Amino acid sequence: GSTEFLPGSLIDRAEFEAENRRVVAEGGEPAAGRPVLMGITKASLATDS
Repeated sequence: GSTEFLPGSLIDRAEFEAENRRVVAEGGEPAAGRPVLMGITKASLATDS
């Protein structure tokens, strides 16, 4: 919706919650998420650096 998140991506929980909370004001379209499980190789290849 208004969360500029590509559907089907993987997003860190803290950032997702922060963005949804910032968008709840002056808006009405929070994004929806579902918990996911990742391995120790694809979880360490998805780092920010």
